[PDB]
Amino acid sequence: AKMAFTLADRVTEEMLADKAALVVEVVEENYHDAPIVGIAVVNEHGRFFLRPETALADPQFVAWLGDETKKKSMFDSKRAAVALKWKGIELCGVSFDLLLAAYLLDPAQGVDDVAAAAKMKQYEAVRPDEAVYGKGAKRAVPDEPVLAEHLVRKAAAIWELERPFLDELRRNEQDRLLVELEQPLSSILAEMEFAGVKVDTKRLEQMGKELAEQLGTVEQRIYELAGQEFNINSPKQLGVILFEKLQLPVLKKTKTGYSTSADVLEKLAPYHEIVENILHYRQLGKLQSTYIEGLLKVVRPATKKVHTIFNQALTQTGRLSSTEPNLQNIPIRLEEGRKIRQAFVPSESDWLIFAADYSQIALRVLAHIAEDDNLMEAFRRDLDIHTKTAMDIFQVSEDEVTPNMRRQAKAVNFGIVYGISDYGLAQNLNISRKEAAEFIERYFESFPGVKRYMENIVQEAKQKGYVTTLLHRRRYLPDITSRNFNVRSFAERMAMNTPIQGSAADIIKKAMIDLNARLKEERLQAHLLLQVHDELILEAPKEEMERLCRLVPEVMEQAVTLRVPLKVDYHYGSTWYDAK
DNA sequence: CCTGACTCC
DNA sequence: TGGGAGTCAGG
Ligand SMILES: Nc1ccn([C@@H]2O[C@H](COP(=O)(O)OP(=O)(O)OP(=O)(O)O)[C@@H](O)[C@H]2O)c(=O)n1
Ligand SMILES: [Mn+2]
Repeated sequence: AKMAFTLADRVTEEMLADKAALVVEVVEENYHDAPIVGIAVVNEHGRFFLRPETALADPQFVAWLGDETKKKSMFDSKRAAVALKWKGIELCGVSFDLLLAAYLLDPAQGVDDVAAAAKMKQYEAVRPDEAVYGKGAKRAVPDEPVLAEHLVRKAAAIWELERPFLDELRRNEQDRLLVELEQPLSSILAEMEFAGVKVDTKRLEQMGKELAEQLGTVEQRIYELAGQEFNINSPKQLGVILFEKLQLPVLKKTKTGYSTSADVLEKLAPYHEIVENILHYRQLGKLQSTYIEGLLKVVRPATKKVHTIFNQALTQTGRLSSTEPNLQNIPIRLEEGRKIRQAFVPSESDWLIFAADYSQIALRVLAHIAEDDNLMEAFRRDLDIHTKTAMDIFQVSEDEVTPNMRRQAKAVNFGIVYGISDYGLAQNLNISRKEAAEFIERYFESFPGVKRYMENIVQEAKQKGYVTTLLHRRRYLPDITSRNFNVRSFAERMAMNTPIQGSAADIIKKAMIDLNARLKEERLQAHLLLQVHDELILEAPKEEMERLCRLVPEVMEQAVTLRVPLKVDYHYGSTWYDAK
């Protein structure tokens, strides 16, 4: 706890060295259009704090920020890059991101600030953010001297921690994963978040007004069927109605009371007309609260754009998550909800939305990894395995498969390969539990390689204490040797699933990097808007569609070469809804 | 603030 | 008693 630094009133030449740890501090969780409260720079010449009004209106500091040959080490550089974009400033030359480094070394640590990263190497000369800024309503930027010291201590930590973190990544064979995949991706996500997605608020509001009326009609029907008014959105009050007043069978309990999950209620549909109406009500209510109202709340009124934040250092598998708003869970399965997608439109006139999705990429990845002959065969003969399962499940022909049936058969394929039980399967399909068990048996017998892979991957996790993905991402599984059956089982199924979902995540990230480079090298105006796990969404002038119809799927397909091919479907249209 | 509901991959 | 996420209203 002893560290000298300069509290600078102006920018000097020595603050602009070609190598520096840089902190650009943004305290609000949502960094879009959020205040930069201070800057700190640490380099061979010393340690510096600058006020943002000083630094960010200085033409030399702005120049240095934007000079890719001036290298910066940071923590959460995407947060800084995006905040700086909202201030009209370009940040380049980020060569090390401690957040992403810590994330690759162990995603379970939940590293979310520099102090937490520091603890991984027993570096303790830096405070946690929460201790400096406080919590909830008490959250505040502290007095300049305290803030200055905090930002400089963070910068010093990044400075000292870079080499030890790189060394450990290197020992793990994850240095290139960080430097050639996650760090370049961070810059691409920053562009996408800043660009935002344009929303047709006129249409969304009209939808919302019509939905409110429809919701009211269903709400009354429900009260009529119940013989009484009650809060449908309280599973507690609903439970009394269904299971006490109406005396319907109790199929499941939670720790707080009776279950009213969709799975359960669907099973009660033959007992009383009220259950179907409740399900419908809860769907419509979620549309209203989340995809109409919640979405309008986050629309930037002046531009009509929404700006998601893609969390790149959160999930345990290597996936992204999307927040405020989550643009990776916009409805599609039911037509009622799918219409929400009509409100997502191109950011200018005569542009179009272009959507491309990998076909069954998880399962191709698994065919490659397991080297299963049959499954590989199905993808080398390139069939549609989900539809095939559907033909089997509903004892119907190819042309006889309805989009809902395939979706049910897709969940069954995913279920079985990832360790669903006979109980779980029998429930989902309403067959005898013996039938369910026989079906799983027939399944693994039809794909013995997948069978062997899943047995082997579990024993490997027991022995090493972690599993890996195709590009060397890691997940530690300390619970896999637990004496407790449930605990051990959950860990075992993580060993079965994480390597595949995580590998699929590795591949699409690589494709995003490849695609962006091809787009920029052709000076196309087309740019990425969103990633939805196995899908990439772009917008571009209508004139560019032809080029995109070739380039996007080709780049995606070539991102990696597996034993089986990768296949991508694509569509475009005037709205996200129409890109189908 | 947690639980359980709905949404997606 | 398949895996990974976020947001919401209610309590
Ligand atoms: N119930 C589900 C749905 C999806 N996924 C994961 O998310 C991936 C992509 O989702 P999805 O597009 O629905 O799977 P696809 O096989 O590609 O089906 P489709 O071609 O119809 O889009 C899956 O491969 C799987 O790894 C999952 O684990 N469980
Ligand atoms: Mn898909």
